[PDB]
Amino acid sequence: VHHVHPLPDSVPESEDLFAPPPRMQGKEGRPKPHIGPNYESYVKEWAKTVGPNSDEWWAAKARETLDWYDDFKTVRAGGFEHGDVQWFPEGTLNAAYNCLDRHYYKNPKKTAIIYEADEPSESREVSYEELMQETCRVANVLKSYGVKKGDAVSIYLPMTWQAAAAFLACARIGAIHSAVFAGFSAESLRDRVNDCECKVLITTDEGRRGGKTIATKQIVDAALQQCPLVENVLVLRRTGNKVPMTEGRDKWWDEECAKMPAYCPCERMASEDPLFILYTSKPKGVVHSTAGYLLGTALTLKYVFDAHPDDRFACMADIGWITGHSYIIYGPLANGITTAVFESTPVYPTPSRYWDFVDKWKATQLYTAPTAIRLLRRMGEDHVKNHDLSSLRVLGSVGEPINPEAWHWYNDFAGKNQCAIVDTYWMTETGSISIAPLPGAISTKPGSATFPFFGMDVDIIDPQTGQVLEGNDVEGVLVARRPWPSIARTVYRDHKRYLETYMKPYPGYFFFGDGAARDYDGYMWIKGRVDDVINVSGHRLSTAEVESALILHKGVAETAVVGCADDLTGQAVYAFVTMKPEFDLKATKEADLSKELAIQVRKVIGPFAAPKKIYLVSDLPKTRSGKIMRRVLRKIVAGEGDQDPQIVEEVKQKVT
Ligand SMILES: CC(=O)OP(=O)(O)OC[C@H]1O[C@@H](n2cnc3c(N)ncnc32)[C@H](O)[C@@H]1O
Repeated sequence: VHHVHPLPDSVPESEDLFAPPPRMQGKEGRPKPHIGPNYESYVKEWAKTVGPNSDEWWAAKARETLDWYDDFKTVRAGGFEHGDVQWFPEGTLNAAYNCLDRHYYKNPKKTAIIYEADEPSESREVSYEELMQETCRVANVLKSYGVKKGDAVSIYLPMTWQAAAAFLACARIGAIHSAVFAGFSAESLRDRVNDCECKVLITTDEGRRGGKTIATKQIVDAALQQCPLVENVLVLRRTGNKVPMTEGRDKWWDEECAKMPAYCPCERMASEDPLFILYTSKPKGVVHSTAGYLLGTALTLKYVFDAHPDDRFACMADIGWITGHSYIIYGPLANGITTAVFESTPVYPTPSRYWDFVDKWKATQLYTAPTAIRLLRRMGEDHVKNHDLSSLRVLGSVGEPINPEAWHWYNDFAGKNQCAIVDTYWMTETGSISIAPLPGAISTKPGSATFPFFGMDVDIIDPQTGQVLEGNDVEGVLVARRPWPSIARTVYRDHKRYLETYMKPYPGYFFFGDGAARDYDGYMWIKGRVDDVINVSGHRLSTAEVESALILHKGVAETAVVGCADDLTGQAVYAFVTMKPEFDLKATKEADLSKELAIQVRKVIGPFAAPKKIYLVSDLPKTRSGKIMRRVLRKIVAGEGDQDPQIVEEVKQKVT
């Protein structure tokens, strides 16, 4: 009789525990896991990484994992209270040296980047030699513009391989890159370009994604009319179609680079020099420093994905997201392996694209978001069932709770029940993965992140008392007790917002902003955003709970639940429901559908959790990174409609 339940699943709990499969046991010729074979092997190593004697392990990992120009003396200092976190502060290094040069010197012809172009036939392999040469040319171009160590440089590039060169060119010279999702509006770009006070911007003439053109240079020209500090724009000729160019201000990437040497020295950076600003969707400029962030991405890539030297790591996200920062560029390249830069969408030209890609390149790990998974689940198993896919050993999911229904579709079809599924919980502000199974050690539960990564010591606080809940079978809000190497160091020029958002809600701790539970086995369950909890008559419902109930119903593709004021219950659950496209809405009475959905939620969660209203909609408002914008739904249901962008107009109409 447990207080904490797993996310609703149609599989009974007793048949729902997944030991590392043979591909993660060193069988069938696969590499032996770095950590394994059981929970105890994870604990035995994890315990070295937290607490009063963890400096020894961190100093050793720091020294074994990165090439340093100057050694460090102190392992860590500072803390949450004033936001003065420090790691390896006396050391010096360069992120570009660690992600390129050192691997170029060992095996220059090894592939750094699998460039999977929007059109499959234009894909190709980019070696470490080629990536480094292009990075050095661009660095030299930036130096020629007068960019100095510590200057900010904005990046508005789509998912072409040169995006990594632009990141690493900034890192190479100590410039602070600020990457913005290609396709963000001129207004969103202007706000982020203005906030970081950059003088140089790197972009493309046009982007291509899913057979559509992103008019990047045209968007840039609109933003720059309200960005008085930008003096130089470097324009990558991605499509070659005619775009406006401003004399003096704008230069073609290829023509600037052709004038420059193909080597450029590395600036020697202090461990705590800023490496980048990454605005989250007022715009919050999240700042990461250099050594701790790089170390955290290198270690998490290695251990969470059990990366080995010949691996071909395929993270399918966008470099505008922290996920692309940490697990397309920095993490994999720091480890010297091969990494995918995926330019297209999961369904272009067909929903078989991910799997055609895996079998073409023999990818050994695939990493994507629940939104993509549920998208492909909606599209039917014909596009996946007849692929090989046996080069994969680890399938990861990042960005939101993964409903057990989607977890199982991932495990059965993408993994053919032979891959480990790593559900990776973290945030832009954590730098690298915070809670995840180690795939060779941890028996997984559908929808659970399982146990904290090395250096992470997390706790559950009761938000109603402000006090920590000791033990297992407890739920509340997730906090961390101690800094870890890759935590964000500030919000750019707004340190007060940093302290107030993360350090002040529960003094002594870092506050993630997510509801969480630790079950009787000690497994962590991230249940959704705290802001998204719905309090019905005292019962605190999480989004992941109710949404996982609704998706147990045949035909349901995706849902989102938001609360709203109710005189009788305090708050009422309103559900927005997306059905598969072939589901006959005329042959099933809408009222009949919502009655069955209500009964379904009442069975697996309780009599109080049924939605007061259900809205059938064709899609849900989502961000570029695939987050469902529940805050948008909540505000429309609250009648505060004034406070795929076309999807908002549809919701506002169905609710009225
Ligand atoms: C990496 C990233 O997503 O960065 P970011 O864009 O900053 O979002 C952070 C928010 O995403 C949610 N989130 C991300 N991964 C999750 C997971 N595996 N399980 C449950 N929730 C997850 C949480 O709510 C986070 O607080």
